[PDB]
Order: sequence, then C-alpha cells, then structure tokens
Amino acid sequence: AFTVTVPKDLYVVEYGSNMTIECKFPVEKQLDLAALIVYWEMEDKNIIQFVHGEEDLKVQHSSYRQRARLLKDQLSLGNAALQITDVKLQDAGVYRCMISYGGADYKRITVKVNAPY
Amino acid sequence: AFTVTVPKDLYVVEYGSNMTIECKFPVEKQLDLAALIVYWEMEDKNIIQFVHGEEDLKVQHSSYRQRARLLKDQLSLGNAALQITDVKLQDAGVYRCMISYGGADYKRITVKVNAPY
Ligand SMILES: CC(=O)NCCNCc1cc(C)c(OCc2cccc(-c3cccc(COc4cc(OCc5cncc(C#N)c5)c(CNCCNC(C)=O)cc4C)c3C)c2C)cc1OCc1cncc(C#N)c1
Repeated sequence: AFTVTVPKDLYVVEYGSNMTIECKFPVEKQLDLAALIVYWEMEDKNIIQFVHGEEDLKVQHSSYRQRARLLKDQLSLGNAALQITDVKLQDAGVYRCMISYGGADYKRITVKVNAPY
Repeated sequence: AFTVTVPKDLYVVEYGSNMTIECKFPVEKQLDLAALIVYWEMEDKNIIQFVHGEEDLKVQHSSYRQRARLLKDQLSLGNAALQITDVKLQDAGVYRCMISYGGADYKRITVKVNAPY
C-alpha cells in the first residue's frame, strides 16, 4: 500500500527563522508529474496546491504568501518539502501533507515556535 | 479543476435510523476503477479505504463494521455514498471524504443525531 512518511513529525523552531517541513513518498525510476498531486494545508488554509506540475499564486492563503514554497529539487527524489521563511508565532499548529501518486495518503506534522530573546 | 461537492454539509438524523452521506465527483462514462481512490474518515477513524477496486476491510472501525458501507453502485454515477445503518449517538460528528480521480479534493460533512421522546 502507498504510504507517505514523515522523518520528523514535530518541528520546534525559533521566531523569525527558516523551516522546511518534509513529507516523503515512494518513486520508482523517474517522477511522473502526470498523476502527482501535492497539497499542504494548515487549519484549512491552503498553503501549497500542486496539481500535475501547475500551481497558482491566487489560491494561497494571505498569511503564507511570499514565505511558503514547495521545493521542486527534492520533489524529484520523493520529498514534498514545504519551506516557510520568516516564521511567525501564527505558523504554530498542525499541518497536513496530502499526496496522490501511485495511491494516496496524508500525514500530520506539528510545529511550535519559541518566542524572541 | 477537479472539485468534490456535498449536496449537504450538515445532516440531522434520528437514533436507530439509516443515513447515507453523499460526496460527488465528476465522471465522463467508463469509471476507471484503476484511477479511483475513495477514503472516508470520522475524527481520523478510518471508515472506508477503497483503492483501485479493493477495500482493505482489515482496517475499518468496528464502531461501523458491518453497518458503514460504500455504495459501490453509485460510484458509477460519480457518488461516493457512505451509508450507516442503525445510527448510534456516537455517529454524531465531522466526516471527511477524500477522492483522488482526475486530481484530488476533500469535503467535511457534519452529522447531528437527535433522539426524540
Ligand atoms: C476550485 C476548487 O474548488 N478546487 C479545489 C478547491 N480546494 C483546493 C484543493 C486542492 C487540492 C489538490 C486538494 O487536494 C487534496 C488531496 C491531495 C492529495 C491526495 C488527496 C487524497 C485523495 C484520496 C485519498 C486520500 C487519503 O487516502 C488514504 C488515507 C489513509 O490514511 C492516512 C491517514 C489516516 N489516519 C491518520 C493519518 C495521519 N497522520 C493518516 C490511508 C491509510 N493509510 C495509508 C495506507 N497504510 C499505511 C501503511 O499507512 C489510505 C488512503 C487511500 C488523500 C489524502 C487529497 C484529498 C484539496 C483542496 O482543497 C481541500 C480543502 C480546502 N479547504 C477546505 C476544504 C473543505 N471542506 C477542503
């Protein structure tokens, strides 16, 4: 059965830093963008919406715009990686990564931000 | 863009009655069982795991085992229909139906159970 996995299901980070939430999925030989879908959401806020290689700035929630990107370099090697930069205390919470690729699966990732000084 | 739709996001049903939760996806004609995944969750309790035709009925909350069924007769009309016979008060809460077909989407449905006397 297709099982997405999370190396680290608990990221503690510092206010203002850079964070990279990883989700991994199985890839045999190369990666087929046809039949790959990657969706990242926090508390129902749309963070990453990647469908057969197309993405649209218009659908990103306003608190994640210009900070939250899906790294395409890791994707090619089975790693849906969310990278939030300039982290706010408001980014603390449970995130879900939902992948369709051979089959489907999702995983929760928890994040706390410790506060400045 | 592939979108899942609920004719109703909230159902009020009576203790002891039968209830069908419906969530619809688009279908051209020949249902490609090979391209279809239907997953039903209730508070993260795996209810339905239906993947390329086969149900891993191993993992199915015994809370619903033999009472929570995927009507695999409406799927062909683009209706992932969850039916729970003999509704207990425990069946009250938020259900989530996740479909991967052309692409992918999910929707929440709430169930309020009442028991008039
Ligand atoms: C204009 C337009 O309206 N368009 C789109 C509009 N929205 C944009 C959008 C746009 C897009 C693209 C998307 O994609 C999702 C997506 C992406 C990728 C995959 C899936 C998906 C599809 C089918 C099934 C499943 C999940 O199956 C399973 C889950 C399972 O269980 C996982 C699990 C269970 N329990 C706890 C955890 C944890 N932790 C994990 C298991 C069993 N396990 C694995 C197997 N065995 C082992 C060893 O594990 C099996 C299946 C098949 C998923 C995630 C989904 C839904 C979702 C989208 O909106 C979501 C959304 C946003 N806001 C509000 C609501 C509401 N209401 C909904």
